[PDB]
Amino acid sequence: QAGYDLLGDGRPETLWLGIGTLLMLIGTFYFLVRGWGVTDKDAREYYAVTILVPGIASAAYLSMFFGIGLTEVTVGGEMLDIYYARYADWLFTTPLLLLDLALLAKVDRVTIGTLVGVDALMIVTGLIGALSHTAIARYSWWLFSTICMIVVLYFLATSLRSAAKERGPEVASTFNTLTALVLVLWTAYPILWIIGTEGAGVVGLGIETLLFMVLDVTAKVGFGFILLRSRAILGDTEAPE
Ligand SMILES: *C\C=C(C)/C=C/C=C(C)/C=C/C1=C(C)CCCC1(C)C
Ligand SMILES: CCCCCCCCCCCCCCCC
Ligand SMILES: CCCCCCCCCCCCCCCC
Ligand SMILES: CCCCCCCCCCCCCCCC
Ligand SMILES: CCCCCCCCCCCCCCCC
Ligand SMILES: CCCCCCCCCCCCCCCC
Ligand SMILES: CCCCCCCCC
Ligand SMILES: CCCCCCCCC
Ligand SMILES: CCCCCCCCC
Ligand SMILES: [Ca+2]
Ligand SMILES: [Cl-]
Ligand SMILES: [Cl-]
Ligand SMILES: [Cl-]
Ligand code: NA
Repeated sequence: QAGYDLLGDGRPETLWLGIGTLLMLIGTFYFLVRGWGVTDKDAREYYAVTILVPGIASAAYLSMFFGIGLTEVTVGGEMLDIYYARYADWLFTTPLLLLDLALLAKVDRVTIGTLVGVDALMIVTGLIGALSHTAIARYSWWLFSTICMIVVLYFLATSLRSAAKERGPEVASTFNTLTALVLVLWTAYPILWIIGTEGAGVVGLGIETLLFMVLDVTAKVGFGFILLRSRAILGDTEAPE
């Protein structure tokens, strides 16, 4: 794999995992310190949700860097590396990012349940695909997971967008800018997976780990930076509970 075997354990992708860990930690601490000076009850909710996004990713990246949760999946003559913490991270952080968007939109708890349930199914079926032992199974689960992603993104772009519009320009503009980021960046994930080690195998583990690290940092720290600097986070919220 393209990279550098930092820990001397035969894993050049640790260069990227290590850089990812550092960036996630810096982002977590930045949001934490910025949050300490926030008093508005709504803004504090966005900070709490958002700090946890690079925070949990920090833990996952540190895990992966040290090789905790790494195994091999047999696919014919090949043995493909799977990091469980990648999927566990996404399982927690994608619902948190969706909750940020749902708070902005001020949508009801059944809408939120639908959005996060389909998102959880997306991640679970991606994991099943990653653990599957035939190409046909891996591609099939990938397709199912991708359909789930399209459903999530469609809900964001329609139902939540229309709800956010009613909340006036500040909220609408922030919702729209973050949704623009999400529709593009999230779609990059299935593309990378299917061209990479889990799918067609064009892109190797090194380049793939690098690019997932860039996507992760952008979709977590980048997203959070954009959200938390906005006046929209001062607007009234209604948590699902
Ligand atoms: C770290 C934060 C984010 C935004 C992660 C997003 C992850 C996905 C959108 C993953 C999607 C997948 C699909 C649609 C198909 C199977 C392969 C994936 C699990 C990578
Ligand atoms: C104004 C001070 C900024 C401090 C932010 C620290 C976070 C560093 C992590 C890098 C995140 C890059 C996101 C990419 C955006 C497209
Ligand atoms: C209170 C109004 C919101 C109603 C939302 C529920 C709609 C049902 C959609 C179910 C989506 C599951 C599809 C699974 C992914 C292929
Ligand atoms: C010789 C291979 C054995 C038979 C396997 C065929 C499975 C094909 C199913 C494809 C599932 C697509 C998921 C998308 C949701 C409709
Ligand atoms: C209103 C449309 C909602 C559904 C959109 C789902 C797919 C998003 C399309 C964006 C494609 C980005 C490609 C980037 C290639 C690097
Ligand atoms: C001998 C070891 C060579 C190390 C070369 C590292 C290349 C540059 C590191 C930056 C990686 C991209 C960061 C993306 C930020 C989100
Ligand atoms: C032999 C040690 C290589 C360290 C790579 C660091 C690259 C800068 C981010
Ligand atoms: C309050 C800082 C972020 C906490 C992240 C939780 C996961 C770490 C194990
Ligand atoms: C919750 C953080 C996971 C990383 C553990 C580090 C163990 C080093 C051997
Ligand atoms: Ca307020
Ligand atoms: Cl405040
Ligand atoms: Cl207040
Ligand atoms: Cl590679
Ligand atoms: Na290493």
